[PDB]
Amino acid sequence: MNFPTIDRSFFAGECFDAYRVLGAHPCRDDFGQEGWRFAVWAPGAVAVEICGGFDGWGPGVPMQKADTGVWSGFVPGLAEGELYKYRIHGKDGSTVMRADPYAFSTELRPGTASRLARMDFAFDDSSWMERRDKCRNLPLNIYELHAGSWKHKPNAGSDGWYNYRELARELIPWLLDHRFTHVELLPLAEHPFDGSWGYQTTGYFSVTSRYGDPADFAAFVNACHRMGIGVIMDFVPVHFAANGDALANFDGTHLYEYDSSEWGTCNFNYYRREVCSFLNSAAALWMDVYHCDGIRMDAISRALYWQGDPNRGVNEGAVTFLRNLNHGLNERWPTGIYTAEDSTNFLKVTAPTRYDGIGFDYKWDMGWMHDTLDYFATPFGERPDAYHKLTFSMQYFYNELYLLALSHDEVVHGKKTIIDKLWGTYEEKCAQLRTLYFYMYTHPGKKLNFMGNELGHFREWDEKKELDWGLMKYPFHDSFQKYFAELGRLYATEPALYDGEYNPNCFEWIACESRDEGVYAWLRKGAGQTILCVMNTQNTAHKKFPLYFQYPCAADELLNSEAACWNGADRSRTRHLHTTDGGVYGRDYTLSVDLPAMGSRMYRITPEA
Repeated sequence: MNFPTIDRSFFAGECFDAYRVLGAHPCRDDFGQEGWRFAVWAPGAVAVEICGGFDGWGPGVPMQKADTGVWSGFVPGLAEGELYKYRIHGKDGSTVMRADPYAFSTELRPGTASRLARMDFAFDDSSWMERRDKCRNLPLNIYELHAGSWKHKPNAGSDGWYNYRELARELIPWLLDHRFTHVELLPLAEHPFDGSWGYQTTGYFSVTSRYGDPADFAAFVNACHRMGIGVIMDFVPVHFAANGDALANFDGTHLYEYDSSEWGTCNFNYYRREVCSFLNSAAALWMDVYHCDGIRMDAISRALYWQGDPNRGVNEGAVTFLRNLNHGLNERWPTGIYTAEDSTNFLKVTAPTRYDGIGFDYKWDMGWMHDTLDYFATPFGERPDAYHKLTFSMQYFYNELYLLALSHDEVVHGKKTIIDKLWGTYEEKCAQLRTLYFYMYTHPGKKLNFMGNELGHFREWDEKKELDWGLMKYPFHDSFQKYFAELGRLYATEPALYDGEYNPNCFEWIACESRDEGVYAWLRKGAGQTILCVMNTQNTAHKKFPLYFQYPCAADELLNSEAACWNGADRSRTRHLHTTDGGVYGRDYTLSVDLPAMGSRMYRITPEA
């Protein structure tokens, strides 16, 4: 066997395809005998054996160590799906049997044995790829989903899980109906504990066997693309699960982790070049092998800053790693979408690396999420003083390419679901929920929502359960999901809303000082078209609320969040309005609008020439 040697870029932290050499791969030896070759980076190990069923889990096959610290070996005759592990004899005298860190397939948890798998999948999505776009000036309406707890098989937890293929068949119609453009999957890298949701990773290259085999996931992505839906993979580059037989103490030294923090994890050492290559290659896997359309990176602030705190200092190794990661991802897949968040606002997350940014495409607007939910949690009587809690977001909005996210992290651990966070009666919570999402879809910036948000779910998310689909037997919830679909439709089809979101010239306040009434109004002006958006956050109606315009115009209603069809309380009939002459200085025209309690309205504006 002439074993392939990994590119020198690996040791430079610049390798994005390390999994083409490392791991287990089909090949022929020098005598033309079919088998599998194995390669594992373990520079401090004194010995490594390939172990598996082939010799009844005995001594296995000794690997040979290159002066690079990469061990290689070959086993003839093995079939796809056969189990293997590495027995690692560590620098410290330890002996540990481990999953291949570059496993492509792993037995169903709790087992960690690696499985021989081919990684050459059939796709027919080349035209999808040619059309692909970061969506700066297109709708980006992301459905965040955990693959094990969206919908379960009829009857049945586990085994009652759909296979990836079956999941695609069930999910795609729901996405299309609600005009979600992309699904963002919680991490599918292999992980031992269902309740980590994928955020405590052991198998970075091993798409989780919970929902089937590698080809099954590839088929899921292929199916999405056929129907015009993108797939974003959640990724965990800050830390890994601390299991003693996974990545920690890998070669009997602190290899992947620092020589010297979140519970049950270890932090990756970005000053270790081969660790950078590992992570580069783990992100790239999703784009390359599985044809994903983007990467969302979890908890990046914990990497950017020592101990996650800018006051403790910037981790320049982390910054350089992330810059290089985004650079290489863009070099290979420029129309992929790469996102993160950083609520510290210390570094420029979405600015180009050239201008000292980190080079992400979008940043979740954590401030928008917190401030908006704080506001709608406030008793009506206290809202006048808290009025500018909502206007504040547009003061900083253009500082980053912000994405408005209501994610899985906000509907767990006693924090309450979105609707349950809101102040008031059942009916008032329901009315405000309609207005909240009106605001979400008509505030500039791309969108992300965790599964259940569109149902007006009351029960917090539990990965052991599916969504409460039975909620749609109730008028509120059924009408709410239709309302959510209508927001998606307007967002996807109206240039005023999706085009020029990041252009300050496309946003204009109309009413932003109406503290007593709790009324906010603004124009969205994408592509030279105009939509007026107006929301009432008080629990009383406003009659003929005046909105001052610089020009005379007609207004045709596109949406009324309190309409009967959304289970709302308004039964008004008038949809076509026009300004009257006279307003205020500089704005000599008034558009008078009736606002139902807690209600929002959207109008197409046609200037009178």
